[PDB]
Amino acid sequence: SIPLIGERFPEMEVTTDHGVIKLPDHYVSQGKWFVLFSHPADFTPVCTTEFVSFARRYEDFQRLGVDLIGLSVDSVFSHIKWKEWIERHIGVRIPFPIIADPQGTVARRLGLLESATHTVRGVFIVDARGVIRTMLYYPMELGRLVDEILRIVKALKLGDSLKRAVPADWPNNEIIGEGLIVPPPTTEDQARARMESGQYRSLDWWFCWDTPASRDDVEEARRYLRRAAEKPAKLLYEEA
Amino acid sequence: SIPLIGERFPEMEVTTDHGVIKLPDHYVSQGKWFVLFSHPADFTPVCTTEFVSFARRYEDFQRLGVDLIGLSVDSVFSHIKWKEWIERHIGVRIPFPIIADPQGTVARRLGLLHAESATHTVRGVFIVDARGVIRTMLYYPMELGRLVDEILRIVKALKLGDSLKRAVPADWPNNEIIGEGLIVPPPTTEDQARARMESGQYRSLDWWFCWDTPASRDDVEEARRYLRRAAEKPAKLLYEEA
Amino acid sequence: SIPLIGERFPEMEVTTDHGVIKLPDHYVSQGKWFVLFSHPADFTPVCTTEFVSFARRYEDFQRLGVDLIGLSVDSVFSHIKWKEWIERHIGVRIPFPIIADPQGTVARRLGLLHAESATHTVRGVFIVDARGVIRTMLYYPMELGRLVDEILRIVKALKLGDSLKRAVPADWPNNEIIGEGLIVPPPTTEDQARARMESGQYRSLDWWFCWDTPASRDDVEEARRYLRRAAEKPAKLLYEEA
Amino acid sequence: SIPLIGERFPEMEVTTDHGVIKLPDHYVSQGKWFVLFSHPADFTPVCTTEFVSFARRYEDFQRLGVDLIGLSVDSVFSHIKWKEWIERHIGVRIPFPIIADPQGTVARRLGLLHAESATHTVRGVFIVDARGVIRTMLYYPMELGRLVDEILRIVKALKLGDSLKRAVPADWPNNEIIGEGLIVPPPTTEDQARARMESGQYRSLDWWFCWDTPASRDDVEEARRYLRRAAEKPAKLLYEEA
Amino acid sequence: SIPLIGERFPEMEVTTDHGVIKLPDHYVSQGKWFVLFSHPADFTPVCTTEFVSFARRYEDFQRLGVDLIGLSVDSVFSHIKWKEWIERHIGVRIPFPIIADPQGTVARRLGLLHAESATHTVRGVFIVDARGVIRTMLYYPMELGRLVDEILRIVKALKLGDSLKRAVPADWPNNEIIGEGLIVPPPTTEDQARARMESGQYRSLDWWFCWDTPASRDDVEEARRYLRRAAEKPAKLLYEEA
Amino acid sequence: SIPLIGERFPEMEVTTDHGVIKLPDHYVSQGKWFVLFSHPADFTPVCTTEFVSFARRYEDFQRLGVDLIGLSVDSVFSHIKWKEWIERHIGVRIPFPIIADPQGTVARRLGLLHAESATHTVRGVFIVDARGVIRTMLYYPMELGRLVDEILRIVKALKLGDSLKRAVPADWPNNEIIGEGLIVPPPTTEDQARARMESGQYRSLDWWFCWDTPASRDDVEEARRYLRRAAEKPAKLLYEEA
Amino acid sequence: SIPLIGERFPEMEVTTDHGVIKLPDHYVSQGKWFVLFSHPADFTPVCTTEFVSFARRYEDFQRLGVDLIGLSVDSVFSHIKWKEWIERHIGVRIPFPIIADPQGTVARRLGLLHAESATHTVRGVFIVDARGVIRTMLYYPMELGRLVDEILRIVKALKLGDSLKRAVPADWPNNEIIGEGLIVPPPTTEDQARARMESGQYRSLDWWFCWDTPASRDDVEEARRYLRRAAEKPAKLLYEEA
Amino acid sequence: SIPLIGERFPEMEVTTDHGVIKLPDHYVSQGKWFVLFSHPADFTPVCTTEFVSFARRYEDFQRLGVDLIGLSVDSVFSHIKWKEWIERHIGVRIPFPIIADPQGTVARRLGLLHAESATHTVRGVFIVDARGVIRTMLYYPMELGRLVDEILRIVKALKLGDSLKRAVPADWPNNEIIGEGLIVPPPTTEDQARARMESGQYRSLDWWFCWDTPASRDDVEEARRYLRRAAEKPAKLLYEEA
Repeated sequence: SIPLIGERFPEMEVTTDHGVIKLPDHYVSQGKWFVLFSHPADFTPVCTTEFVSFARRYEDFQRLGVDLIGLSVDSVFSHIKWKEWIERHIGVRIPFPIIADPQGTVARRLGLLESATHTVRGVFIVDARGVIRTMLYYPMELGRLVDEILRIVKALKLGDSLKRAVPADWPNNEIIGEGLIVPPPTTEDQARARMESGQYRSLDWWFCWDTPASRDDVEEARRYLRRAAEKPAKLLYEEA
Repeated sequence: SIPLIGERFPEMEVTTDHGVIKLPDHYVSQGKWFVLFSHPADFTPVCTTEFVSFARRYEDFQRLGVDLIGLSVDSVFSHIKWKEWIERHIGVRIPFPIIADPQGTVARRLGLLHAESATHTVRGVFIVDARGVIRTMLYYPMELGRLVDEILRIVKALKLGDSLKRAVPADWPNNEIIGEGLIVPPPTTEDQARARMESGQYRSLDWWFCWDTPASRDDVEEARRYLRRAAEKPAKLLYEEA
Repeated sequence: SIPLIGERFPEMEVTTDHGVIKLPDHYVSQGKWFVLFSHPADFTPVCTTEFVSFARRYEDFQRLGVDLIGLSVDSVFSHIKWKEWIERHIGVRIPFPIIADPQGTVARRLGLLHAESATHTVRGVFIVDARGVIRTMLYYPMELGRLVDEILRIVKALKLGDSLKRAVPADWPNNEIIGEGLIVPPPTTEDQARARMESGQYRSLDWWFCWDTPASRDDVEEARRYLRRAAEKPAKLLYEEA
Repeated sequence: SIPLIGERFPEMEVTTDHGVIKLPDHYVSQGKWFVLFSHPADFTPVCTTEFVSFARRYEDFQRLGVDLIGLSVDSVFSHIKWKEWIERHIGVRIPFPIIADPQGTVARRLGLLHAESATHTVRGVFIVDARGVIRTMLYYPMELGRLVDEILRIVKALKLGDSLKRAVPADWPNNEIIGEGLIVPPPTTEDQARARMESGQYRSLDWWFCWDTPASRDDVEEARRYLRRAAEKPAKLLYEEA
Repeated sequence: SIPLIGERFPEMEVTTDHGVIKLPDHYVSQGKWFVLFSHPADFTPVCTTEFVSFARRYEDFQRLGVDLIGLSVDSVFSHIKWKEWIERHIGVRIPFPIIADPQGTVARRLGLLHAESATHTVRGVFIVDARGVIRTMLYYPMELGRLVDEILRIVKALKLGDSLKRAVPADWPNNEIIGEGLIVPPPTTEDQARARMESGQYRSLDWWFCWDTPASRDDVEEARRYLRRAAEKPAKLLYEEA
Repeated sequence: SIPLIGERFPEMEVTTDHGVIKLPDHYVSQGKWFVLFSHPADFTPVCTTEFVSFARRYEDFQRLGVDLIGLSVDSVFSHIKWKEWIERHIGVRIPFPIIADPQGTVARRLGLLHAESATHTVRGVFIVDARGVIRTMLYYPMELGRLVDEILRIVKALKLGDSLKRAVPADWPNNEIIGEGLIVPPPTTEDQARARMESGQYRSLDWWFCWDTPASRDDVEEARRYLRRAAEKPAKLLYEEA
Repeated sequence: SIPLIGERFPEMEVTTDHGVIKLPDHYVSQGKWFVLFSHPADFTPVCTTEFVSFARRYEDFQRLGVDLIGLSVDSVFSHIKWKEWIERHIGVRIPFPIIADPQGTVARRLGLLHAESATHTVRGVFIVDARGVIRTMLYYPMELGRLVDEILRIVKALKLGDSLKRAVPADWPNNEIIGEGLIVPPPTTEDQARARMESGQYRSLDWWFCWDTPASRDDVEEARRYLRRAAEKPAKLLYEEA
Repeated sequence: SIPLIGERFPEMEVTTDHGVIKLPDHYVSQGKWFVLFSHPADFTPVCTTEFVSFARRYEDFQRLGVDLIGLSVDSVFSHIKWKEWIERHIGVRIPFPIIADPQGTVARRLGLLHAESATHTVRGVFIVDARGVIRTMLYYPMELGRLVDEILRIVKALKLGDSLKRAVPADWPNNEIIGEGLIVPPPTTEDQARARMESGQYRSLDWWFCWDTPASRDDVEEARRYLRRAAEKPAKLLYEEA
């Protein structure tokens, strides 16, 4: 039992290590998207690599109007100690808030409870209207690929604005490359018409598409994926 | 009301365009993992890109010991025509079964009827392991096609963590901190934390953050192959090939 | 559990391959009867034969002021492909709408999920008059196509019964007792009965069995034409012509 | 709330003017099919036309292995008096049992209490096979006599499909596409589809639409004889001969 | 579970062979009493004998201002055919209405679905005054015809009790203690009892047993006429002169 | 919520002025029928006239194999005083038991608290056979004494009907159609109805109306005598001597 | 479940052998207390001795401003015969009302159906003040007559208690510690206990045990006259002189 | 909600100032009766007067085989301090046990929480026989001390009635009608009543009012001494000599 895609993020006050805030209102009222990602506990290695991975892509997220907020079943005092430790031993400052959810009240509300005591790694991509657009549930033992969350919100924003659907593997789809899909006709009249305009490349009346995204939108999406695939030049346990 | 990560795949008989099968027994019996991915409807363009994308990675999945299985609310007859259409117009044959779920009985049972459908299933993905246990769930929206290379990464990483008895860091195999590193599961008692620090037998940043590099050079280069492909601009689009 | 004869057609929005319509309002509005027929699935042979048969008889229904609407548990996109297929391989355009009912929400509301079904909807037929009231319901098995001419006979006889104030005998217009004669609703009181008999204004076998012949020759021969067609061996099959 | 197609006929004892019998057992145990037809009341003109029409086709049903049973909400005494009257004034003996259902316990168990109805039984027909299974249900209104030859066509065609393992096109034996051809149940797997098309043992318009012509000239002709009878003006009206 | 003596007759619309009427309103509105008798079924011998007996005493009822109304679980068409048979074969016209209660809605409302038959109403009588109040109820078994003269006596005696403020002793007007005398209602207080005995105005056996003879010689002899008729061997039986 | 005709008399222990007894067991065990009659209260005039009228007929009841038992909502000490009053002032010994029902437990079980009641028992009568089965119920108003000769006619006819296998016409032994004839219970199937007529073994008016005269002269005369005793003014009133 | 010391006597209408009255209203209206005593049945020996004992003390109760009302589960007609019997055979007029509680409505309302009954009301006494509040309840067994002189002592002492604001010692006016003294209600706070003691206005044994003698000599001698009378053998027994 | 006369005393373990005991078992086992009296609270004046009054009649209770047991909603430590107080200040040792009922558990169980308290127990008395059956209950208000001699008289009179199979008249042994006579329980059948009267075995006023004088002269004078003591002005107050 969870919230559903297309539903509005459930209304709640939450305590973070930045203060008390109202969700989704806090982000909606700033016209901001948010990514809520949860963690089973403070001072755990997979969750720390993820915090560091998100911090790294903080600017990338912000440039798309996306705020980040964590969730862990540990108090605010542990959250601040954990963060301090990250900055001192890894050298990276973790700039976004983390919800303190001892009791797992928030976790329960979101159905994030293998768990019993510690909260699955759930991720909710919520748009500027408060609406849940995506949910990823990775297991406790597996860290997220954070560059895929960036690709999602980028593709999603471009779909919402260009009035287009986004092909598998976009912007590198095998069939239509960086093309974007015109939502299929839903009546025979609409189908005939669309087939008679010849205004789109097409494979059938229900598969038409064009290339409306800017060159920079495509290269930015491709840049997320490129970074996901690169062998890191020098690791951060060395920097330490 | 969805099934839960770490629960057994709900026991059920399903009708596919390859016949009637029992989930998850049918894959467990073979000691196979399976990826179940749903689709709102046959003859829809995003969902057709995804089939094509899945069929391309079909051998990659086979190599890992993973089977593929679809789910659509359409009938088995639509599934077959849709697949015939893809093979004829795209030039790609779809090798894996599609559950025919008219009425949405299977979709319901899996909580795949979300708040933008009421009628067509969300893009749900269930990665179920050889023991028939759900290990990952992905819910993409209707308008957004999956990145199938990430599905492969997950199965690959989860099979490694499982075999090597490790946890897998963000962005593996390209984690900013420990690169190809895999993580030793943290001590949960005070003695165990002390023993672990005195053993000097792992690299480490703290007693709770220890790791080695126990993954074969081929295990790793294969994980990066997935991601590199995902990053590559296709040379030749299949639309032109038609 | 079902709609009932004499009941108003339940109010509902439905999505068809021609768009979203309101039942029964859309037809009541226009002063039209409608015949709603349900089909287990797209790209099935019996149900394709029936589509063709209703398309052939499309003008007959227009003359009667009857619109036709189909229902199948399959997405709108399948409905459209299925119609392209019939037009392309049989050479008959299907001009009427088909409700897309993935989930079987409409099918369920109408009680069209029966015990040989579970997945796909019974072959159900609702004959609904211009007032939105159900007048006849037919439930044929999934393996047996309908006799479309009988649906025509029913509407025509019922409209004749409504307007002439008459009940229609078995097998009309070929009843073995009274041929094309129409029945006067029987008296429900003893004084009514006694008056009917003394009036001698009707042919009669008893006070409860009185009839006359008020249908025009045209009405009679139009109704017989439907059964005559149904009886005729076709003079050229569409299979060959294909 | 009704019995459903594919559902077993509800187990019940009924009283008729032939005696008390158990349904569907009484007929199952003889290897008989049966048609149960319900009537609003005794001594009503539409229902008398229907009884005479069934009685007239009595031997046709018997040759098909099909028994007839009526159901009216009136006592067994009224039934016999009613039958006696039909035999005296119309000259036709009604050879089959009629259920006496005062109280409407049976009507109610069967859902034959509709919304024009109140107290008198909808005009419902159940065609039940020799396994005791409901195969077809027809609901005509109070004011419209049934077409009894369509009932014979139905059981004839269902018996044919059952024994030949075939589906039956619309308007059989005069279907516009395939005439008197019967349909091969479509393939439900990709492998069956491909194999069906490789075999080349059937006429087909597609892998899901294959048929042949396995019905005997006699069976086809018998079916056409039912429809020709329904279509032709009778020579001699039983009222003239009163 | 039944309505009760002292209670108002249950409000209800009913259909009879003379029309639709509201009970007890149709009768109260005329300032008339009514006797409602019920009958298991039409075309039954005991029940026919009863109808004939009531028809014979019809004017005796009208002299008392009492209308008769029957009830049988059988349709209006059967009732009329049943009446028709009686007039034809026995020579007696049944002038009063009969409720057609197919389904037994009225029967259940009145508790007339007793144990000998869950299908045909017990043989019950409700005697109902001009205020719509139930004054008497009789339940005979289905095998035993009523004594209609005793119903006349009850109405007559009860109209007298009411109009004279008197109670009626056993066997009136032939009581073995006081003959045709009528009983003064007993005092309910010690002061009334004392006053009654000091007044010396009645014949008395005790303060609680007082009586006088206030009924006209006509009232008394009318009541005794009923008992005498019941006691008389009939002159000429109706079967003979059929 | 009354007991019902055809039902077993509800099991119960009761206290009478003759002792405690189990109903209907006390009478079933003796092979006896019984008449249970209820009374609103002790020391009341109508109920005193009934007790006397029943006492007069005690021997008529014993000869039929029938016991009498009263019921009143008053203690056993009232019953005995009341009886002693009747015997001292009227000169009639009341031989039968009266149930003492203070609290009205028995009265509620039998549903005898009717609308005029609340506190005093409706005046009801149950005629119960030697199987414990309720065969008749009369409900007379508080103000109207019963006619005891009619209760003796009912059991006499019920017994003859039970043993001869016959139904009893209205007003028996003086029915206007058939006099002292008894009715052969009607056929319930066409075959029975045909055989009955074929046989020609009975007087008849129709297949559903056959009768004969198998009751003895004595049975007939005993029953006519009850009716005669009801009809005649008694020579000598008891208040005279009393 | 019963009424309670300190609760209002339950609101109710009751039928007595003097007429219908409202309790406690009827006595409350007059500024009177009343004693209600119940009796299991009329024409019972203990309960007669009681009536007689209360009758003898009727003037004593009147002087106190107290009415008496009896209660018996027997009809009003029995009450009156019983009372007549007492006046006639014993020579004493029972001047006060008796409630006729047939069915025991009043008895259930008051909880007087105890275990040794189901049928007959316990021997219970309610003493109710002029405000309608129950002050005392006594429940004697059916086999033990009350001591009516103790009931007078209770109300006389309760009247002194209420008007003098005093509590009444055991066995008053003959208490072993303080004789005819009356008890000052004890202090409930420490300040109150010190105050009472330092003011030295009462005889005392402790701060919680103070008393005085505020009752007049006539009040005292009156209360003691009830008890003397209870103790003395009557100079004349009523049975001898009967 | 109290226990009821006739019902066995509710089984229970209680703590008293003499130890823990099971009720009624502890006294039943000894063949003793017990009187259980309740007190709202320790160190209250009316309740102290009563304790003393009981302590005074202690051997009178022993002579009858009756034990005494008090009950108060106060700890066992208060009970004992209260007893010491009475012994020290009044000179009277209280020999019987008092139940300590802090919380009111026993009191609730026995319905001893009435509507003038909710905190402190009503002043209730239960007289319980050697078989553990409740024979008498008395409820005085709190402001009114009991009359302990009336309690001795009840138990003495009850034990005599029991042993002699007699009922005891009002005011016994000083009944106005029959003096010290005891009542023969009344006959409950007509046979008993007639036999009783035929025997001339008793003095009688009627068949239901018979008596004799079976009590020994010592039983009679012992009972009357109880009452004489209650009527005697005390020759020396306990407070003076305190």
